[PDB]
Amino acid sequence: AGPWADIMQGPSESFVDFANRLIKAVEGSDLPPSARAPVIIDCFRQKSQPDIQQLIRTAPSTLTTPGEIIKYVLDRQ
Amino acid sequence: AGPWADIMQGPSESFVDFANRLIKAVEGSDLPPSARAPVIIDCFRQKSQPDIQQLIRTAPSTLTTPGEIIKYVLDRQ
Repeated sequence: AGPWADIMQGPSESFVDFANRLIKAVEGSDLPPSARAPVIIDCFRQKSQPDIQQLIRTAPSTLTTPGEIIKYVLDRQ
Repeated sequence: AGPWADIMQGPSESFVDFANRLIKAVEGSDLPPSARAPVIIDCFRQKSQPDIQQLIRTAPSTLTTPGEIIKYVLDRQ
């Protein structure tokens, strides 16, 4: 699988293409299953494009899963 | 704390300076405590300079902790 910790959203990539890429790489990694979701969330925050990073930090505290953040972002495009 | 998933060894940084930087950022993150060590190991493998990446993958299967990998690398300089 790809090096998950190297995955960033590039300037010709959408957020969802980066999320899909990232998640596939995390799932193929040696991380424990319980580590996957928190890693994915941190990488969403840190490795998306700046405008998306800024949108993610507006999300309510009740949205905690990767899927909730994906929907939050996509539904605001 | 710093964005752990953005931390890479730069060309004027030693491995240990990167490990220390990385580990401080991981410890200050919201990751669950059990996720820290596997994240650190993956980032050692993925985010160090190529020569160090190549040295790390020679390590025996018995070396599993961050500290064991740090000693492995430093003791071979």
